[PDB]
Amino acid sequence: FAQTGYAPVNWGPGETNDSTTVEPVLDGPYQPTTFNPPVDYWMLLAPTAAGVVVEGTNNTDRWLATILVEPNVTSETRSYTLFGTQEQITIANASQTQWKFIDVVKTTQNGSYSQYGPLQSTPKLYAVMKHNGKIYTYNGETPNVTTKYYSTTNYDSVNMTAFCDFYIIPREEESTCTEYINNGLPPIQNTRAQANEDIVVSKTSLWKEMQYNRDITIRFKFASSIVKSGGLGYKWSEISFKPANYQYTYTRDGEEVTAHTTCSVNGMNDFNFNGGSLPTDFVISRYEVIKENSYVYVDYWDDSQAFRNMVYVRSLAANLNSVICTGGDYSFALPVGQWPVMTGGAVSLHSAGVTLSTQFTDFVSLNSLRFRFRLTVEEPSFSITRTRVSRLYGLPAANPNNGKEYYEVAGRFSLISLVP
Amino acid sequence: FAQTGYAPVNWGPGETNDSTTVEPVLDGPYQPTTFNPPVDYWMLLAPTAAGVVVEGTNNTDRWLATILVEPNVTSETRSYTLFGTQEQITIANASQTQWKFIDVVKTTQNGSYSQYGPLQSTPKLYAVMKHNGKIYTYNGETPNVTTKYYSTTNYDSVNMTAFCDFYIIPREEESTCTEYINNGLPPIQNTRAQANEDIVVSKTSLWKEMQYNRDITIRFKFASSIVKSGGLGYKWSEISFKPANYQYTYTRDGEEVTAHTTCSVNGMNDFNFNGGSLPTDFVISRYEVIKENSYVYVDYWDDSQAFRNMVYVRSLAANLNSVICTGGDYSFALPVGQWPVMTGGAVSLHSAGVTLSTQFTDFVSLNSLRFRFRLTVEEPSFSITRTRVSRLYGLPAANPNNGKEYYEVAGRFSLISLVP
Repeated sequence: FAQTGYAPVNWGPGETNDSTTVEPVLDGPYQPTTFNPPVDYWMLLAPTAAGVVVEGTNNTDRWLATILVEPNVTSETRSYTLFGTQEQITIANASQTQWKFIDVVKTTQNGSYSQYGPLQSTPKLYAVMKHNGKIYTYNGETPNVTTKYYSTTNYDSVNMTAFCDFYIIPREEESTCTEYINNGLPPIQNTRAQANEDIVVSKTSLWKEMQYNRDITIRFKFASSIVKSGGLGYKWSEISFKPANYQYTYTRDGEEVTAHTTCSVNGMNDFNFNGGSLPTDFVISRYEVIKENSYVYVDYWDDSQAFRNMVYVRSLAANLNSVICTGGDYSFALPVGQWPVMTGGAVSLHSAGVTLSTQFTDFVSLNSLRFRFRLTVEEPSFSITRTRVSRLYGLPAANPNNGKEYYEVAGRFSLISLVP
Repeated sequence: FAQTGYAPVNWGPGETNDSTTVEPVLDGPYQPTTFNPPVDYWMLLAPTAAGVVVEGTNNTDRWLATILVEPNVTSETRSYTLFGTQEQITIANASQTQWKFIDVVKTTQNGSYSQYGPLQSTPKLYAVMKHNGKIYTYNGETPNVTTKYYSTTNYDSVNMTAFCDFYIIPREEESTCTEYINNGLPPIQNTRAQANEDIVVSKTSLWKEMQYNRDITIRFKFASSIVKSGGLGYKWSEISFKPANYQYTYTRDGEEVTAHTTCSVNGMNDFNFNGGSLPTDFVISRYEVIKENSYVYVDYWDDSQAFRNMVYVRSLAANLNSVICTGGDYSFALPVGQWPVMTGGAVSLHSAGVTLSTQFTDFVSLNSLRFRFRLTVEEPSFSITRTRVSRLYGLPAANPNNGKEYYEVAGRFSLISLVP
C-alpha cells in the first residue's frame, strides 16, 4: 500500500464578522441654535442669504456679530435683528462678485457698534474659534486667506449662536479650515484546459474510523471597539463587538493542554440612540446588542493529539453546559455634565452545534473549530442612565466582560474521525 | 477490510454575515425649526418652559398657536411673540398640579385673536396634525384623552414651527400617540464521565486519494436590503448587503449539471452621510460599500460527481478569471423635491483561495464551499446626486447588480480528495 497521511494542518482563527466604520467627510450640517461651544473647537458657518450669520455674547464684556453683505452695496442703512433687537447698521461693500463678512462689536449693553475686518469671500463661509483668551476668526482674501485674533477677557464665556446651517471642526485640522475657507466645502456636484481529467496522486491507503471522547473546558472573553466620532465628543460613532483572542492552559486527565480561543458575534442587532441634534447632546450612532436572533462563535484550538486527528472529521458532538454572560458598567466620558453609564444586560449561551472550517492555501490547510452558541435573553435587563432607552433585553457591547476575565463553559466533546 | 464511506452529507448555504437594524423607539428629538410637515403626520411637543411653544401659520387665512401655562395663573396678560410680533396676550388657568395648553387662533395678518381649547395635562405633551382640510389636535383629560378637529381652508399651506424640541409620529400609530398623552415620553429614569476514552467504531477501512480537475462556472448575484426609517420618509435607515441566493444550470464535457450559489460580503465599510437634522433633509443613516479592506464570499454547490467526493478533502486550488462589478442606478423616492440617485463604483474580484466549512448537528451535516474574493477598486467612481459626497472608490450596496442577471466567473478547480 501507500502511507498517505493528513495534509500539513495549522490551527488558528477563522473567517469572522468584520465591519469598518469611516468617519463622515464633515462633522455634519448642524442647526442654527444657541449654545456655548467648547474651547479649542472651530465653528464654520455657511449662510445661504446675506445679513446676520453668527452672534457671540458672553453678556459681561463682549458682544460680537458677523454680518454677510452682498456685493455692489454702498453706504446704506439696514435694520438687522441683532441680539433680538432690530438695530440700525449701515453697511458698505464695493465688491462686484465677492461677498463680504463684516464684524460688528459693542463692549457694553448701551454701547455702540463698529465695523471691523473685512473678509472678502466668494464661498460665503465664515470660521471662528475661542482659544487661550482670544477669539480667532478667518479674515483677508483668497487664496491667501489668514486669521485674526480679537482680545477679550473671559473668552470661554462667549456663546456662539448661529442663524444658518453650520459645521464644527477640531483645531488640529486647521489645514482643512484653510482649504475650506479658500474654497468652500466640496461642491454640491450639480450632477445632471477543458473537459475532465482525474489523476491518482496516491494508490490505495489504509485508514480506520476512530471516536475520541474528551473533556473540553472552553474559556472565552469578549472585546469591544469604542470609536468616538470626531467633534465635541458628546456623540459616539460606534460601540461594537470585535473578535477577541485569548490563550490559557488547563489540566485534564493529568495532561496539561494549552488552548487558544477567539470570541466573535454574528447576527447582532444594531440599536441606535438619538438624543438630539445639538452638538452638546448625547448620541450613540450605532451600538450592537445580541438577542435571540444572534449567535456567538467561539473559535477554539489546542495542542491535544485529538486535534491533530481532527483533520478528516466524520461527526462531532459537544455536550456543553450553559453560561450567563452579564453586562458591566461603562461610563461615557462627556466633555461636561454627568457621565451617562450603560449598565446591565445578560444572556444565556447554549450549544447550537459546532462547525469545522478548512481554508486551503498552496497545499496546506488551515483548520478552525467553531463552537457556535445560540442565545437566550434573561434578567437583568440593561439600560443607560439619564436617558429614555431602558428595559431592553440583551447584552450590549459596552462591557460584555462585566469584570470577569473569562467566561467558561465546560463539557464533553465526541469526535468520530478518520485516521491512519 | 470493512467497507466504510462518508456519513450522510448534504450541502447548502454557509454561515453568512448578518445584521438587524431596529428602528428607534421614536422618530427622535427633532430640533425646534420652521417646517411644513406633509399630510397625515402627528407632531408631538414636550416643551421645557412655559409660554409660546408651537405656532402654525398658512400665511393666508389661518393662524394657530399653542401656549403652555403654569398652574395657578389668573386671567392675566403677558407679552408673547406670535408670528414675530410682541402682543399682550391674555391667558387664564385654574389648575393646581397640571399645566394648561391653550390654543389661540386668528384669520388675518391684522386680525383679532380668539381662544380655543384647553388641555389640562401633567406630562406637558401636546399633539397636533393636519388632514384632508382639517386640523386634528389631542385634547381633553388623561388617561382618557380625546381628539378634536378644527375646520379651515388651505390646510396643506399651514406650517408648524416649534420653538421647543418636537417629535414626529406616523398616523397609523395614533394609539401610541394617545398613551403618549396619557403619560409623557418614556421616563428619563432619573437613575442613581471525566478522564479520556478512545474507541474504534469501525475496523480498518480502505481508501485512495484522487485529484479531480473540473471546470467551474460560478454565477453569483448580489442582493441589497433597503430599510427606510419611519416618519416623513426623507431618511433611509439602512442600505446593506444581504445573502443573495441563486440557482442555474450549465453543461461541461457533454454533462449537464445544476448549481446553487449564495453571495455575501465581509469587511464591508459603513459610510453614513448626513444631510442635516431637519425632518425634510436627505439622510442616509448607514450604507455599505466594499473597498480594498473587504472580501466577497460565494458559497457554491452543485450535483456533479466531484462534490459527492468532497467530504474528506486534502487540497483545493481554484484558478478563476477576474470580474468587474459596476454600480447600478438606484433612485430615492422622496415625497417632494428632486430624487437623489446613487450610481457608479466598480470593484474587481480576485480569487484569494477557497474554504470548505462543514457544520454538524443532530441531522445530516451541512457542507459549504466558500470561494473568497479579495477586491480592488477601479474607475468609474460612485456618488449620489444632489450631495457633496462624491468621487469615492468602491461599490455601493444600492444596486450592486447594475441590472445584470448574474456576475459570472469561470475557470478550473482542482480537488485532491480522499475516496473509498
